[PDB]
Amino acid sequence: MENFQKVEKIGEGTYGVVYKARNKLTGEVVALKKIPSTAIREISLLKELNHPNIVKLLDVIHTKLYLVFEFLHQDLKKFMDASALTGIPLPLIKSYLFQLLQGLAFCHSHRVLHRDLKPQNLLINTEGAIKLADFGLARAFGVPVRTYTHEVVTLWYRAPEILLGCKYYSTAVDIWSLGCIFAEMVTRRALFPGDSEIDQLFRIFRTLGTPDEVVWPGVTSMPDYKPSFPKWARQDFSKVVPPLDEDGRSLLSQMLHYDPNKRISAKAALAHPFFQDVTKPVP
Ligand SMILES: Cc1nnc2nc3ccc([N+](=O)[O-])cc3c(-c3ccccc3Cl)nc1-2
Repeated sequence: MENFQKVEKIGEGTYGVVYKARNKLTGEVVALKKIPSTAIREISLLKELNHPNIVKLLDVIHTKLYLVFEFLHQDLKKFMDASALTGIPLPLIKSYLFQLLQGLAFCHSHRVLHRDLKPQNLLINTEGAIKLADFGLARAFGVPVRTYTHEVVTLWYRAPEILLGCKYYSTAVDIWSLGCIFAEMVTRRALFPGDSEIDQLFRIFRTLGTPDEVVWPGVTSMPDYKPSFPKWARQDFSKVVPPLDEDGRSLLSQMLHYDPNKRISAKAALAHPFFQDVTKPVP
């Protein structure tokens, strides 16, 4: 840590504070996150899983646990807010989704889940790239109810199988989260802004329909499923994400499939016709 000069605090992660910092030797500017050997082993393995749309883990220092990350200047949440009045142009939305799916496809091919995808851990630069931060840390530390600052961890992007009590969920949970984020960029409003687990579930239910054995085999048997769940009817995506075109609505509906086994994969999504005219605009 004596190798680093903290430049400024740039935020608070789930697990610890994040600083902008400079390497005193190399002058390299990095992001420094300050936070059990099983966790150390898991994180170490993540150091080799490099991809251009994954925020690079440069180093792990343990003496307290410090993670040294590639630095980017802005997060997507701030950009979405800054864009709220005009909306992010479709071509940039399309480019960001395309890149995020490439990041998911890579990590998932290695059987690593993110588990807590949200706008606040997607980072962007002036060159039009977008990258996922905190990938893999959920398996290392778990996903708390509150952050280290007691802030409520958002439920808005949490897949329904997690909410319904499944212990062994899949890479599909990340596709769900990304679909929620996709819808949010398009409409400029959170798709399912739940303020508790049950409110989160019911918001999902009110839009996509209360799931049954027809749409989701095995659902009524899950740990936290209750037969007393109100039965809401499914709404049209035309009503959910106007004015997204039918290619976009088709892809989104597949990313939000209830059955995790049927939910579209990152690799399959990259081949969806929605990305036929994908380009790489700069923000
Ligand atoms: C890793 C990593 N590398 N560069 C980073 N740059 C940032 C620039 C702006 C903002 N911000 O909030 O304005 C946050 C970050 C974060 C970050 C901080 C707290 C919680 C989560 C995240 Cl992702 N992390 C970065």
